[PDB]
Amino acid sequence: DPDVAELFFKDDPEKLFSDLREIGHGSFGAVYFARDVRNSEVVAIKKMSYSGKQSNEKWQDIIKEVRFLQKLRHPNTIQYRGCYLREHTAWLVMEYCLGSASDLLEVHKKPLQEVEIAAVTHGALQGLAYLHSHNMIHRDVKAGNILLSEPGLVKLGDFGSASIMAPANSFVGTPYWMAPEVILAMDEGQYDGKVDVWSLGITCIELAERKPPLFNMNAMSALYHIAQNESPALQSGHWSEYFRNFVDSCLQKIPQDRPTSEVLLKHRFVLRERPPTVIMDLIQRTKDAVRELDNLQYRKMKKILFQEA
Repeated sequence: DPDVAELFFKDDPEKLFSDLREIGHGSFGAVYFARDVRNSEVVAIKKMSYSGKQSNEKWQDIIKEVRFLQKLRHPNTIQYRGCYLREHTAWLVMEYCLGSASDLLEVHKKPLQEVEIAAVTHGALQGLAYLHSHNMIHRDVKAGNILLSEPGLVKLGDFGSASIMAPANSFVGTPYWMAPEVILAMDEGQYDGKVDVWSLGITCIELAERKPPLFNMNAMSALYHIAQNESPALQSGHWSEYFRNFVDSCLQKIPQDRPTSEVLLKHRFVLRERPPTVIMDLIQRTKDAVRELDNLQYRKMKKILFQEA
């Protein structure tokens, strides 16, 4: 318990939080919307069992993650609110969002508007320039790990694969979005946070085209490809040159040619002016459409309306 001492609140989560509903999961275990009893606020809770069979890898992960989460302070990363412990489950509480930019593309079955890709990209990029300014790497940027919360703010989530020190060398991320240099590092190599720049690139395509390139190949093949092959780009002709240059910039296959996140922050793509309501407007079409969905009880996507139930 030295770390339990150092890192957790001592209250019992089962008395603080109620009306848990699962909203996502993964290797760790599930993520839930919940109501904080003390103030009637909604939260997100990521439960991580360390009972499993082998608690060891599991617990270690938990603590590593808490230590990392304790360190963030920026409006474009998901806010961490502390963690609790009962009966071999650590609970990690966080702010709550409507949903991910993926949920956006699953609900409309349509890539977003270019303006909305810009607002989204722009916010994730602030988030990334922040981590990078602290020598952190996310390592798993994708539409899925990009959350929107009203008023209308874009935030990076899932730091499960994150690294506390650039340059790093380990083999993580999700295959289709991985950068060439993360793949090469299987073999004996290293990478910046420019790897998040690459993944942001794929994320742009994914926001523009609903799927990243290579989505239609198994992962090992996609890996051999991303690496050994030439680098993709947006496929339509119809997107501004601004957007198009952004992506080709993020997608420099050679790191020294890839601009840092700090640099992209000033790119014309992300600076061209836009309505201030974009995100909050996006969000609104997004609930309208989920409500205009048939048999709302048999909806994957009903997640988006939880706060109202």
